[PDB]
Amino acid sequence: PIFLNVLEAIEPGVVCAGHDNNQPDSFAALLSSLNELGERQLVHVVKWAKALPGFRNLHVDDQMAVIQYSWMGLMVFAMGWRSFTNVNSRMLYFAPDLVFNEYRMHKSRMYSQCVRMRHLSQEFGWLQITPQEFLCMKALLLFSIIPVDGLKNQKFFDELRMNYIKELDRIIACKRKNPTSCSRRFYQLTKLLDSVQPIARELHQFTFDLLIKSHMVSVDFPEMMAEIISVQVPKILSGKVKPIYFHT
Ligand SMILES: Cc1c(N2C(=O)[C@@H]3[C@H](O)CCN3C2=O)ccc(C#N)c1Cl
Repeated sequence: PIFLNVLEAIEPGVVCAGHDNNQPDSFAALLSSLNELGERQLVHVVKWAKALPGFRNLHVDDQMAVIQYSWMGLMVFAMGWRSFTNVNSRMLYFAPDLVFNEYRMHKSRMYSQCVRMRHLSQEFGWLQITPQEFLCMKALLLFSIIPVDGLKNQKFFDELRMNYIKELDRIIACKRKNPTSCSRRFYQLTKLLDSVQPIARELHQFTFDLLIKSHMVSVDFPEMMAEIISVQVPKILSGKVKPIYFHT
């Protein structure tokens, strides 16, 4: 398949967080690094998204927005998958140097949101998600959140999102599936995508509050990341931009 050649051909590489595992595990130590990973992962997502099939049909002022609104979720999705394939959903494999043990889950103060992220990671296993299904879902994921008043050129956006929903269905369907089998895996796969949204929302809020009190707690925020968290994220939380759920 052509569409799959590119998806796999573009899948990023091992991005390291550049954490100092030697020094102890302070809350600040963790997040100042998580944030740094955010930053690093952000860049790759841009190069990934931009080199996506038909991605350039979007309006210039829509390409950037689509990516920034969707980066947490995307970072979450892939991260869940790394965890799965690597530590087998036992811990959260943020990066090779930033792997989360139960201790870290609690020291980051994100224990719970992490329970959630690890939960999603387990679905790849439980549901037996396929690398081909993962890649397709990840891509669609990007086209899963937009402003209520629509983008600059909504028509291109939706057209693009339609072609993606179909690539997903084209992959899930091509084996022992038929009727109840096809109209069951699609429900779950789309049910799995919807779940990343709630998690991203809670991560958004955490990060956002974290940026405001930033100094009070001595947590590091990169130029790039901080902007998004102050300009695009507020827009999500206030309601200006909302996710796109297949269900409910
Ligand atoms: C989710 C997340 C974050 N992440 C974020 O970007 C926000 C802020 O960094 C604060 C908490 N939170 C995170 O852990 C950073 C990097 C990666 C990767 N790889 C992921 Cl999956």
